Amino acid sequence: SMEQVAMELRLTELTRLLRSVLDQLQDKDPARIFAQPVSLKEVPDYLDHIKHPMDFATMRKRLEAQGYKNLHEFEEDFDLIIDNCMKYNARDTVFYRAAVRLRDQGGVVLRQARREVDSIG
Repeated sequence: SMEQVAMELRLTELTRLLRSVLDQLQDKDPARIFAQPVSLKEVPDYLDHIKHPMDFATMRKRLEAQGYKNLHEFEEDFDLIIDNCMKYNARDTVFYRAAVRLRDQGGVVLRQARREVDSIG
């Protein structure tokens, strides 16, 4: 149908918006602490601590599979990256501190992307 295509044009443009957002969030992690999943060879107990791991490459695979239906689902995944880190790592660590910074810097980008998605449907 013609409706299914127009929806697909929107999903595709939402995917195009979220990719820009994702690159902007990732530029706020220049140390690349959050680029890749936490290694289970190196942190073998990780899954006993963290039930839903998340990272920027895993967000990218889902993004390019047009697997984010809306901004909320995308934001949930971003928040996981931060929240997982802040639980697993103590306050006085480079890792915990890198998440606090990513969160604070991300907030601005996510504020404007909420307005852009509402604004352009």
